[PDB]
Amino acid sequence: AGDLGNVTADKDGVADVSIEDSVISLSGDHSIIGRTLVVHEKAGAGAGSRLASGVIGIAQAGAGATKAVAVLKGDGPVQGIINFEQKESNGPVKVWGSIKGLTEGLHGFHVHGA
Repeated sequence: AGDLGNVTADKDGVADVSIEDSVISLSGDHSIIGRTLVVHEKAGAGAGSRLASGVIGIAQAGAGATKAVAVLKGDGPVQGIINFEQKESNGPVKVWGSIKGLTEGLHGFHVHGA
């Protein structure tokens, strides 16, 4: 699991994220909690990108529900906060937040090692 497509940074270097994914889970036996979220700092499909990254940490939530947060840190100004929420065990996961400092355009976005 873990592919989250690409995010799009604007001319200000801000990528607002709003995704739902049902391949990843915050629960069950293959949870992404504790995995590292990564964003390519190079725009587009080219090899040799540096990465901004952060570990997906548990946040207090409810009952069968789970919330998690990754604080992304990269080079120079790249930084962001990405939230994950899952209402029921092995249900769809909502992924949302924002990343700043990015070059304008498409950036690969995915959970590593999941």
